[PDB]
Amino acid sequence: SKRNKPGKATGKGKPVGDKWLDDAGKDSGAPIKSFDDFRKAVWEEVSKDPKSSVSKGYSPFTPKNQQVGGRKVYELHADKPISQGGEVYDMDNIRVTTPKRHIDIH
DNA sequence: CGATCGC
DNA sequence: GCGATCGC
Ligand SMILES: [Zn+2]
Ligand SMILES: [Zn+2]
Repeated sequence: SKRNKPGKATGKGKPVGDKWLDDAGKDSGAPIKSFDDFRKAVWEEVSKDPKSSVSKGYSPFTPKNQQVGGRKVYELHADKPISQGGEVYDMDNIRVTTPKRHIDIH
């Protein structure tokens, strides 16, 4: 299982602004030791880049209507799936999504 | 030995 | 380790 076995970061990401999560629950989605540690380290720098969630590392909750049942936070979708070639840590491949947006696509 | 996302 | 949704 790739998502567990370790790797290193690649890809610059893309430039956005203060209203950057609105594009998570839209279409493709918003750009940006284990993926278990990389996700934290993503949202830990979301706190330090100018709330209580991100600061401890967790994913922030979404709007009520972009939630599906017990799925309620932002999700890092891999555009090109890992089983079919996709690089886990391709900062360029990861799309910030919401439970409903993510669900449709798949 | 489900895939794919979260804690 | 564990939890969630979808599954033609
Ligand atoms: Zn996905
Ligand atoms: Zn199962």
